[PDB]
Parts: sequence; C-alpha cells; structure tokens
Amino acid sequence: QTSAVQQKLAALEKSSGGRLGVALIDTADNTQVLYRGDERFPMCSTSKVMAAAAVLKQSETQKQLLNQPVEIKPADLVNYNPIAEKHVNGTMTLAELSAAALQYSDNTAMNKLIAQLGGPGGVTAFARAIGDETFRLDRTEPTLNTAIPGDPRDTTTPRAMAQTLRQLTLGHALGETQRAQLVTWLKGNTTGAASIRAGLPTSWTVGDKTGSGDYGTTNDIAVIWPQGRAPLVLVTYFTQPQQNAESRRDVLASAARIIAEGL
Ligand SMILES: *C(=O)N1C[C@H](NOS(=O)(=O)O)CC[C@H]1C(N)=O
Repeated sequence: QTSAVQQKLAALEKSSGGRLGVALIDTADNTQVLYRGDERFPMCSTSKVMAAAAVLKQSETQKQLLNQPVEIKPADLVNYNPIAEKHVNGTMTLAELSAAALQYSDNTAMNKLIAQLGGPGGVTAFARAIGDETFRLDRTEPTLNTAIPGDPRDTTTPRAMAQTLRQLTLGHALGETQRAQLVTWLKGNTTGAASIRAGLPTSWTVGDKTGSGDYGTTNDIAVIWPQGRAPLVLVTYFTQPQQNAESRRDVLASAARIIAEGL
C-alpha cells in the first residue's frame, strides 16, 4: 500500500513544510502512482486547461468558432494580463484567447473563455460531460486563486485531473484536430521550465500548464513524452499553511524527479 515512490514523496513533503498531491499515469501500462490522490487542492491557473478544452469542444460543431472576435475593454483587465492589455478597445479571437490563457497564463483571456462557456458552471458542466465528477470551477479570475485551506471552490483532486488531462490530450474526449491543437498549445507553454520540467531529463518533451495562488500554492499539470517510452501524465499540486507563503516550484521539480527515477 505504501510504495517506495510514495515513501519518497512523503519525505519530500515532510521537508517542504506544505501539502503535496501527486498523480502519475503511465500510458505504457496504464498504471497509476498516487500521493494524496483523492484530496482536494486549489487548481489556480491549471483550471485554464479545462476552459480551453471546453471551447475546443464547442468548435467541433461550429464552423470557425476559433476565429470569432471577442471585444476586450479596459474594464475587463484583471491582475495579470500580458496579452490582453495589448488589445484593449480591440478584439481577440477565441484561438488567440485560448493561446494567451494556456501559454502566457493571461487571466483576462481565461475570463473570456469562462464567459464563452456561460460562466464557471459551464466549465464544470464540460468536465462532467467528459467523465470528471470531481472538478469544480466556481469563480472567475482573479478570485478563483484565493486557495484557502479547506475551501472546496475551484478545486479538484490529483487523481481526477490526471485522468481528465489524459482523456483530453491522449484519449478521445476531443476530436482529432482539437486534441492536436491542445497538445500544440501545451507544448508551447512559456511558464513551465522551473516546475515539472526541471525535474526531468532534458531529452523528455513536456507540455504543461502551471498555476500559483495564495497560501504559497504552486501547481503544474503535464503530459510528458519520455525518450523511448509511451507518454506519461503527471499532476503535482502543492499548498502551504500561511496565506503569504512563498512559491515552491522546486518542490514540483523534486516530485517529478522522484517519479522519473521510479519508472
Ligand atoms: C494562475 O495560477 N495565475 C495566473 C498567472 N499564472 O502564471 S503561472 O502559471 O506561471 O503561475 C499568475 C499567477 C496566478 C494568479 N494568482 O493569478
């Protein structure tokens, strides 16, 4: 019941001063490694994968949805808007908003995705439609990042997020073109090199989405293509007891290294 990898993650967690959640799926054999795999964690920016995937699903039944313009007004800007601020009083397409949300983690872009789905509950509804009974999105940006201990809003579990990420990127939750677009976007992420990627050999290819929030919450969810192996799906969630705790991306890298060394 407690594997060697689980014992190592427990030792990492003990030295980290926070709470660590890990779910690995190895698609070479569909085996799973779970650490606090059924405990809820605040998703923060990693929830953007579900919102972008839901808009990709919408695009399966709409000619050129991704080219549809969305107006960006000054009042739409929130706390972190590296792409959207360039387009205030103009428009961005849903493809541009999806890329900005995933690759630059633009929070104004994420709010446009949420609105395109009918609000946070529309993102949750998409999760349910692809078999994820755990994910819940409750708020918009930026308050979905409050990451308060014990608060179920805007949370999921590592087990559920790993299974969902596998279905979206490697399975058939999306159509073929849409799945390929999602993987292309994730592989072009700009924010991930200090997190899961840092713990892996340079030769392994990664597409990922990071997140962070209050309580020193530090997250990453990744699809990994190891050299000479079938892909892996890896979720590393981390959160700490005090609201102003510092980020700990090194803990995510350490967890990824333990997983890689255990394969
Ligand atoms: C998402 O977690 N956020 C938006 C942006 N994400 O960048 S990260 O993925 O590199 O952390 C800034 C942090 C965070 C937020 N609190 O809005």
